Amino acid sequence: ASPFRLASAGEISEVQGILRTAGLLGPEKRIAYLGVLDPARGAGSEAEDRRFRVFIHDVSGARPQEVTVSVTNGTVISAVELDTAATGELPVLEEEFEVVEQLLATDERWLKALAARNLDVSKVRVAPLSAGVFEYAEERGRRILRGLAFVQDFPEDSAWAHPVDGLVAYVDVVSKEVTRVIDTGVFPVPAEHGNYTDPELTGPLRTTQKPISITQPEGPSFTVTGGNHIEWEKWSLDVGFDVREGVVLHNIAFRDGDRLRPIINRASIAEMVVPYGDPSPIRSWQNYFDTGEYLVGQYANSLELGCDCLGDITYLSPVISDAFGNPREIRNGICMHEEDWGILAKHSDLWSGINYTRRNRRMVISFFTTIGNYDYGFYWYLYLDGTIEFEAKATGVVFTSAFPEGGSDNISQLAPGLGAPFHQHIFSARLDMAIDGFTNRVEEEDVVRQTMGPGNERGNAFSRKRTVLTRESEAVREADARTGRTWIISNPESKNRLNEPVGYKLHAHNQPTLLADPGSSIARRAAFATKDLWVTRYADDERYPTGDFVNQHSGGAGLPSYIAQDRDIDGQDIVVWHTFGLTHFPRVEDWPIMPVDTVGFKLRPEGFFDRSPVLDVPAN
Amino acid sequence: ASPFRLASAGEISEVQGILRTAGLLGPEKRIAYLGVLDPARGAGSEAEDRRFRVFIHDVSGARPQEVTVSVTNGTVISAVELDTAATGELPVLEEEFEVVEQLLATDERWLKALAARNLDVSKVRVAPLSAGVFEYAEERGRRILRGLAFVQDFPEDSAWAHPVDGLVAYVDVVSKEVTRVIDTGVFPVPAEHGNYTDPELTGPLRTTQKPISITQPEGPSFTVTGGNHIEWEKWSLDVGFDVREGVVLHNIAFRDGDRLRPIINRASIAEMVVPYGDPSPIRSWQNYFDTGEYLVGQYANSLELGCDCLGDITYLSPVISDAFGNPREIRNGICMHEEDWGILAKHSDLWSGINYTRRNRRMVISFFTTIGNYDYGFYWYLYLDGTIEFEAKATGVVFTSAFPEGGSDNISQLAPGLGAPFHQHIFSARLDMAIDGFTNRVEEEDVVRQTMGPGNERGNAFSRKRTVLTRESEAVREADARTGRTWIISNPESKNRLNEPVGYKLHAHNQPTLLADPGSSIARRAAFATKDLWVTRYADDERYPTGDFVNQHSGGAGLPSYIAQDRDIDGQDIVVWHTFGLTHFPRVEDWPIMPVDTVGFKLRPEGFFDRSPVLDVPAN
Ligand SMILES: O=CCc1ccccc1
Ligand SMILES: O=CCc1ccccc1
Ligand SMILES: [Cu+2]
Ligand SMILES: [Cu+2]
Ligand code: NA
Ligand code: NA
Ligand code: NA
Ligand code: NA
Repeated sequence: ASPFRLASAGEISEVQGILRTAGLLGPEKRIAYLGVLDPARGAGSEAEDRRFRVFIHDVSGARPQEVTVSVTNGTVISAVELDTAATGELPVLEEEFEVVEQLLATDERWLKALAARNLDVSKVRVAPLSAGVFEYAEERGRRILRGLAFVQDFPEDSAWAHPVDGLVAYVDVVSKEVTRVIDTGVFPVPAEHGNYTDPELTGPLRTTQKPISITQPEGPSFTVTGGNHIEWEKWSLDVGFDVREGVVLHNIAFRDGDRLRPIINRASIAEMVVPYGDPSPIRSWQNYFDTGEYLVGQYANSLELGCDCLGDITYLSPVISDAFGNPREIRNGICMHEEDWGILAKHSDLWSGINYTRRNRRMVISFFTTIGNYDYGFYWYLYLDGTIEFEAKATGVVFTSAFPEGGSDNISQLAPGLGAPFHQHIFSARLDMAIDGFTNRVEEEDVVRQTMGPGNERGNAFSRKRTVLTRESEAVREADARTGRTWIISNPESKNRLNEPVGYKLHAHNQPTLLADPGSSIARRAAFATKDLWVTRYADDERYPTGDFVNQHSGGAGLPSYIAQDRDIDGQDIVVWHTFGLTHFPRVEDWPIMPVDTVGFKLRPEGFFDRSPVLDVPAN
Repeated sequence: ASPFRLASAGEISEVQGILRTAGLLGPEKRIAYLGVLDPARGAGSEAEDRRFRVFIHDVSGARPQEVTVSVTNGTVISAVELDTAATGELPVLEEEFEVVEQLLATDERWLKALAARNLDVSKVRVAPLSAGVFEYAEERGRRILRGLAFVQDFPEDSAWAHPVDGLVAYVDVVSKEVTRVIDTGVFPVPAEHGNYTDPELTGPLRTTQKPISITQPEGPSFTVTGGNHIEWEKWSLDVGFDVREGVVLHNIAFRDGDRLRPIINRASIAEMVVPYGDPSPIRSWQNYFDTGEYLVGQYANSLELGCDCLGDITYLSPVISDAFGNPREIRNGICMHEEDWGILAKHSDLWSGINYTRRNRRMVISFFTTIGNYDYGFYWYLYLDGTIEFEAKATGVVFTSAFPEGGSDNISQLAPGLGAPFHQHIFSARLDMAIDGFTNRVEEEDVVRQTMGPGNERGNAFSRKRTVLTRESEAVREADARTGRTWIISNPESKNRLNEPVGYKLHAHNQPTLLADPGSSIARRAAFATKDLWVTRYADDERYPTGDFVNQHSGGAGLPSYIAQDRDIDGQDIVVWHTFGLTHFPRVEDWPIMPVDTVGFKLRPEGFFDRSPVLDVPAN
């Protein structure tokens, strides 16, 4: 009954049937994106309408289409032909991954380049990388992928250990032409293998690790109803799944006594980008938007009990569409479990004699995705005390190159002859806020230092300053760790028992934002990543910080275009967009497979409750 | 046999006997500090000499003494009379906590102040707060505590809910005189109680939390030998305990193949300070150094299985001295256990077909201390991948005041009429480094942005810069989160297989440092807290960033005096001092008992190993 329920296989099968009968899904068509649309604002109408948005690619060169379907009514709502030179190309298709390698294998320029290096073409893997927009006029309106080559010595070999530097090719995957092959010179292919399961490299496995057993004898403390509605320790929320964004959290609310109090209407990681900092022409174009160009949800892993998720695990198995509109289940794609989280509160009082200890715990919702060499875990955490936290875990295999004789200012050495170019991993969290309802505002809070003098005779005082962001044009904000800068989302019409507006405070990690020159192509296409915080007025069609069609878009779409409307955000339905990321100078310890590194953010209540919300937690 | 073993009760009993027979421990003497001295550098002599340092207070007004004893030889090594107006007073004694309240209860000025407020003197608790150094010439060379009052309505009442604002007294605890009583006016005493175990305040306890069972069926993976020597997953270290510093880690090393490689010679939290930012004369003097003035180790809690420490716990029970030289055991004062820590590394490869997942875990060493209203957990973590992390957990009850009519720029409101002054919690970690041996250096590493232009035509390149700190005068450093600033401790004489110096990188949280005006008393006494990182040359007697005698010291002792020697630190035996802290604007959710908040730092290997050190972890 819930309009926020996960898409079913039957819904996707109906979408396929509707598209087919409307003439929109012939043999030359491919579904590049399919997802359920959220209910519109003010859906207190009980009139459920399950609508799906579809991007349709044409492999024969015809114009792609954007289509909205109503599965409830069995109709096509709208269908629009896209001009991709104007509005961007469609996301990369999984079936194009192999096309780049296959097309190059018959190109005489590519073959001549491999022959000079004595590389057997049957052993050469080609990574299908997104193209971006640079100086090549012939690429406008064409669907281009760029290929970098890696040698696999045998079928189980890790190709990443053997980059073929000095070589890149550009491919038009619709006309099936190799447009350019660039060979800047022969680099030795690094020879050491990177096979992290080879006993010769691992040595004998440790026998010292004794088991840790985590069980829940009475079962877990949370309940799941309607497929995807979670209630846990006064929290309630809906867990969604979208093929572009991955796990999406809807309707996050906290039961405070008799009242269900909303906090966040929708939370998602709405974009991520990995820009490379190597000026070599072989890689200086390299920036991949895993979310916007590749769709991270479709590469979600099936998570294994005991290995990926440990304890009393409840799984969700989301259903997505394949390229032909058939439903495909991601078995055990989302893990949900609670975890002990140490001490919650503790005090031993010298005057009352009372000794008091309580333990904390958190609810975990997570999935893992794999796109090429990189693997990412996305973790959402709910804590007993009202804190909400997000954590990204980056692992997998670093992207490699040759390490040049005489060194590099932009590449780390990992092994003899083997390099790893500097890069960043930058995320955008889209938080459709609903602090006690939809009338919200954002304030920027800085520590204020005070000078010794009258009224501060001992020079000890310090204070804080709060600045309300009133219009979109002033709501593009930068971090300032030195002044302890945070941002408070409050509801000016909902007050706590002290007559102060209720609120939540966003705590950032204050990592560097996008390092590229502001005049670069990537600074224009990933403008969201140049600032730590953006606030917009809610609008149905403003979904992604980079716009709807990221692949080969020339720039400026998304957040820079939205905020130019300069809308009122002071006590309105607003959306917070937070940029956060890792800057990665790879270390030897990252090779041949990288130990997890993490980044994230959290929100903590700030006068949202009338006192500690965990006074009713029992003594365990 | 280990010179780093914990002090035994027999050792402390021998110290008492040695002091007594030397005439140093008559009825008027009290031991204010007692601790074992670390072995001197170059102790490859097998000549064990267990020596103890003792601070001896005299309650009759005679000069205190610093005494060094050899328990191995049964002799007094040295005994020096202290001039406390010059070098500072001794730490606060536990038995002085009650003296402040008892002396005020018979002072007519104090009684007149309580009478005007209709407060029964038998219900008034007085917090014994350290005095600092301000404008009062009569306090120089005298042992002063300052008292702030709180009402306890009944013996189990939380007094912190009922501050008596507008009133402060200063007390000479040796001559037993009340030197000043300052009454700036009547504030209503806040009336709501803060009894977090009262069912009227908690409501009915939740019945929704199901148990989480963490067990180790084969026992833990670590071993403890010689009382306090830990070996765990290639790590080895000695766990010390000192009554001032608390848990101290010695000889942290990692077994890399056949080699035991040192990393850190000694790690401790060597000072902590809580400065208050309220300019009211009632509290503008308030800054307590829990470590240096009160000695956090002597107030360590006994930790309860299942509540404080959960899982398969191994306890240490350190022995300390009471004020008369009797040994006193802190039963179950230190918890040690390993914890699952999620995914360690993961990759699913599109070309090799191999799916790989490993789980992480960490070793935890922790203790909890309580000093008045505040409670702190100190956590040291060792991870499989070579990371070392420290985490402080702050909880307990916030220090309170009245909330003034018409508001405050320096105090938060928690309840009707109840305020909580702004403050910071600042820690100093002292890391006696030993990266592959004692020849170390520190480099400061900043991200470098590059301009679009020749050699960077697409404007994507970025790099990094490393600056070696060569002398103490240039080794006082500030954080810069915007440039991703970190610090690398390396050994220039020990190289990895790529011929690069081995190293470890310190990652700070980049929280604000001391906010007080640089001309303030607290900026002079806690100068360490004004900068994020200091590096000194190792010296036996340079133990604390604030000096040996913090209580009522006029300023400048410790780190500012050490670095004026301007010693060579480039490839030498060096010590890193890292300042980190929390800035606390109290929220309603912190009342009546505060949920834990955390701060810390971590060190990660940076080309210390020749490849990932966790390739030999089994598949679980
Ligand atoms: O993560 C997206 C870029 C990519 C895709 C496929 C293989 C290697 C790299
Ligand atoms: O934490 C040291 C300051 C203090 C000591 C005793 C009671 C309250 C406060
Ligand atoms: Cu990376
Ligand atoms: Cu605090
Ligand atoms: Na365009
Ligand atoms: Na909103
Ligand atoms: Na002095
Ligand atoms: Na050292």
